[PDB]
Amino acid sequence: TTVPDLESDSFHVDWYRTYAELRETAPVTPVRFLGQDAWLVTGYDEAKAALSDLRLSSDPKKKYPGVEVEFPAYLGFPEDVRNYFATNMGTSDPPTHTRLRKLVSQEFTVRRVEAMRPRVEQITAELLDEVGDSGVVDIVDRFAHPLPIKVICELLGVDEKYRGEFGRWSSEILVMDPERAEQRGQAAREVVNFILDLVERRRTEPGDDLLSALIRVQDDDDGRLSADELTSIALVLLLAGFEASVSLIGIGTYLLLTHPDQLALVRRDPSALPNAVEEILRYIAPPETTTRFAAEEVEIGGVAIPQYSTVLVANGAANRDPKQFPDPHRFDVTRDTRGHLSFGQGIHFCMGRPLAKLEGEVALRALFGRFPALSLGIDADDVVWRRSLLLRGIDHLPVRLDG
Ligand code: HEM
Ligand SMILES: CC[C@H]1OC(=O)[C@H](C)[C@@H](O)[C@H](C)[C@@H](O)[C@@H](C)C[C@@H](C)C(=O)[C@H](C)[C@@H](O)[C@H]1C
Repeated sequence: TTVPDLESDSFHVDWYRTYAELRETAPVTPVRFLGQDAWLVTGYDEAKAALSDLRLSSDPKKKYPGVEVEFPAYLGFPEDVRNYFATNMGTSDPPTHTRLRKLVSQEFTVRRVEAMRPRVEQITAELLDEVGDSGVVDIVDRFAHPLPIKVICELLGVDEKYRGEFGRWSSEILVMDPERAEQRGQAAREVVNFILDLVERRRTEPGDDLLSALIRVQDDDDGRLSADELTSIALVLLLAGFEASVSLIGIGTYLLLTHPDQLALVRRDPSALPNAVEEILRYIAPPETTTRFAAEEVEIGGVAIPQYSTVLVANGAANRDPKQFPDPHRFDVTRDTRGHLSFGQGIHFCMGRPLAKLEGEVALRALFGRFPALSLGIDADDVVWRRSLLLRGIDHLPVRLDG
């Protein structure tokens, strides 16, 4: 009768109740978004199956007869910039995906991540010393946002260039508004230009950073990264290396602030902080939806998805599927969070999980341990949520440091 429109307010206002209504009617249903027809998967079993079914491609660069592949996430991106945004593991199918991921894994290791633990502790300490001891402060602008950025910039050796402006480009990209399509494509071109200069700069002056190491990495069978592969990987690692963590920290702070019972338990038992981060991810997944393209007709949950269809897997909705997580709408730092889809599932499983968990744990521990009277600076129902199916988050969050 009525095909949902992902641009309506139903998907940005108490939107989880809207997901629950669709899932109950059909975990796989037709929808409209950005002017195109698509399928939305809101069931946990359906979502898991989808992400595991390789007939559902992750590569937007592939050409098929008489069809125009259009991933929403690239709204307003010129052809060349899109290619720069999509020649990396997250936008590649095996066997290309397999080799790109292996070459990067050789340098982006748990070892390199763990070695940054002290640095992350220090950056976190410094940002907190600067907020003061009292009054109202935007915890996002003064903490949640800068922390992940400083960490990713040091990992990739980013210093010069618009080190404070790319944050501005990244923001416009997180929103997909048909109106601001041109401004979105222009910001994307700016990030590309920025990466090209960075890579060229690093080739000229090597260091011990992750970028320098990827430029030299090579395997006997797999070989090495091409100039374009190298550029695109740097680009995504830079953007995805911090945006999602900013969401994790902001949303995590908000959640603990509105659930004293859960916060008390964390302050009491510190060894329980790791699972709290996991529940924060399950409750409100930053990457609410992930995109796939049907290279062949595929059946999901008894529903035949026609070949050449765009498929939107609602990771966020799946994490709220009652059949998988009982009392889904309840934030519980003590619940079993195994199987959530916030880090993905299958061959594209999120490579930054170790870094993300590190940043989340260190940040929330330092924040609440430094301010025992920390409280929200505004009414809970007045917090403004980012309008993005791509990456959910809180852009502004007033907190009272001394209660
Ligand atoms: C709270 C933080 C994070 C969340 C929730 C998150 C979530 C995800 C998800 C859902 C996927 C799979 C997407 C798909 O299947 O298409 C993914 C993939 C990936 N993530 Fe993360 N991520 C986070 C942080 C990071 C960080 C810190 C980095 C990098 C420093 C990173 C790098 C990647 C990469 C490279 C992939 C592509 C993996 C592949 O295609 O093989 N992520 N992430
Ligand atoms: C503009 C489109 C791109 O988005 C972004 O880079 C966003 C800023 C990130 O927050 C995304 C959402 C990530 O956090 C991860 C979930 C997925 C990421 C690692 C990919 O590989 C994926 C192909 C991605 O690059 C694109 C969707």
